[PDB]
Amino acid sequence: VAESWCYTQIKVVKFSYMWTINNFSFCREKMGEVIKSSTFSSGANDKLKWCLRVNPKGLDEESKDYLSLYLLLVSCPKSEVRAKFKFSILNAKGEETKAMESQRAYRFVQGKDWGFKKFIRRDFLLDEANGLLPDDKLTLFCEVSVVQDSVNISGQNTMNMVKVPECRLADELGGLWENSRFTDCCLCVAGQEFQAHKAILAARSPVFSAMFEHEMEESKKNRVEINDVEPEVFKEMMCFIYTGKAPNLDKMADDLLAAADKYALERLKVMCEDALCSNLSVENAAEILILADLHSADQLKTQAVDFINYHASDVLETSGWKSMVVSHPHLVAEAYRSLASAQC
Amino acid sequence: ESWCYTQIKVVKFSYMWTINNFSFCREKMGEVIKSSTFSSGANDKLKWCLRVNPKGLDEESKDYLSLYLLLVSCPKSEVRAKFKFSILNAKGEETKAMESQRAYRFVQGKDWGFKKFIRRDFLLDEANGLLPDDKLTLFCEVSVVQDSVNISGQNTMNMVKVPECRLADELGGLWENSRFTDCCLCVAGQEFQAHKAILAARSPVFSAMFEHEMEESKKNRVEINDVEPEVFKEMMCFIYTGKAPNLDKMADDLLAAADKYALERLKVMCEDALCSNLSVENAAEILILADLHSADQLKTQAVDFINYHASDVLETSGWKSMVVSHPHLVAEAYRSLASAQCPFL
Repeated sequence: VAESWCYTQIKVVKFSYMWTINNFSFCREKMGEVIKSSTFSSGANDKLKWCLRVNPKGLDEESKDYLSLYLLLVSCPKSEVRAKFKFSILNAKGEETKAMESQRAYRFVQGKDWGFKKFIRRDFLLDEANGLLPDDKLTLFCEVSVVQDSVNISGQNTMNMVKVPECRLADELGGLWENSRFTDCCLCVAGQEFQAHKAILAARSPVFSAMFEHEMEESKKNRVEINDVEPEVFKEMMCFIYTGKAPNLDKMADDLLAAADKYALERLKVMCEDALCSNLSVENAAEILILADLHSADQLKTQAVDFINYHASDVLETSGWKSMVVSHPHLVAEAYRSLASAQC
Repeated sequence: ESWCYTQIKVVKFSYMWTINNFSFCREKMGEVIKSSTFSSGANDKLKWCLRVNPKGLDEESKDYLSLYLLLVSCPKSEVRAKFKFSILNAKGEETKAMESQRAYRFVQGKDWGFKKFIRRDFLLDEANGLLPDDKLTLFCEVSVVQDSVNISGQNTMNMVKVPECRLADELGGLWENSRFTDCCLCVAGQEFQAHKAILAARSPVFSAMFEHEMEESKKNRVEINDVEPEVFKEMMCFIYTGKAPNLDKMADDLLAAADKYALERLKVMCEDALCSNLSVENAAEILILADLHSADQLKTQAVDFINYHASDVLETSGWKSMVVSHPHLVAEAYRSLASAQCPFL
């Protein structure tokens, strides 16, 4: 259509960081006394490593009541990266109030430091009315807008007279679930029949595959007793194994998490954790944490521990956390180790 | 997300010095009184002291009292420290004592402070409340900050992340491991192993012969001649891995195999690969191949190409060969040209 298909797209690598300057009022390192920061990367590969360079009274004798803020790029692969940086003035509630942004995009190379002379006023920082030093602690927010800005597309704008169906590996196999043909044997669980065959589970489930050849299929292929789960969970297990997807996730995650942990289905376990991660709440933390511990869903243990760290003020007095305390010592011990050693 | 932390360790401690009979403490003329050392805060690491000159060591100190602080011991030559002193608020006095407006480096065996504080008679004046029981009580605050270590924090935590999909992963592993060798197919000498359900699902034509209750005998002596073993290996690779990297130079045989097995997607991708294969010299060959394989899309593309390049396509002898061999193609082409070109004589 219209011959060309000009669709030049701008790639924006946006990512933010917040600062925590401890009792900056009497830190008092002036006139070139170097101060650095913790280096950070965008996360998508480790290419940019930055470090802060700030003089409370900016270098040279002209910025007496003013700060010289500078971002220094320690090193990056030679690509002539162009990026934009912005900051602001912070308040008690951790929200930017006075925000100043770079007028243009600066060309970044290794050893090149970019910044604004006279970034912010010293007395305004020290102005008690502005409230920029809550409990004498100064903080700052930095939002990056690194742009690669390198994409070339030529052609094709094909008319595409015919439509090509995608690969039908899933629906062809999954659609055989309800129809239930070519099933060599039967399968009943919890006294309920879900008719299915074993070879496909062998191909699609290593646990059964190893456990298949070990002296069951010779005799007990017709009937295998599975009682860890319920039929409503086993049907979703079978649908996920066949198709690879389980849209019915949230309402029955934890039981299916146990089902996955039985067979070590890693994708299934992590999608259970996804379903549970968004369900984190003050009254739900304890049961989620013991659930993660019991099935060794390590990540969900980590997020639940961090949620307990950030909501110890109220989760402690919930009945759930008292149940966790009285029932399990080691869980409280681990939460304590993670909240004292790591935070503190 | 940084939580940059950037902790600065600052140690504040105090040492309350009180003297009896302060009126008599001007005893050793302009010289100095040596106090008792002390340590506190960080596990008594540092020893500190201070001394007072009630009468001036030098001429300038004769005017005002000089309480000039001394360092006893320190592990490092550089010790950035703040010093502030005042009275211990017997009556109301939290003022009248100066402050150190700048942080000075403290080094082993060295002393630092100031000397111009208050007149001696004014100090001894009880009207200022500076002789409680002929005693002077001091409120010194020493704040020593160690240059920052302790930067970092990171805060690199975005959701929970997901490992890659295992749908295609399990296909490749079972093929390479050569496990569950449930059948052996001998075709063109070469031996090929595979499973039943996957072959039945992907190829309905394979399932059709095996759906008639005779599979145990058919698998052992499966008759496969129409498709060469290399194309069979390519078909297995496409089914399991999901890719056909070498499809460009073997599209035609793979296309015929897809036609035989009714693999619609395989036929479509073979046609797409062959779509970017037309040239001025073999256009007739691609056209007749598409017509033989009932490739409607490729046939229409070849017809459009011929309509575009008739100024040169008809020059080649392939057109005459097609005319002589298959006249009905010429008949329908003439019908299409006449029907399309309604105007003109």
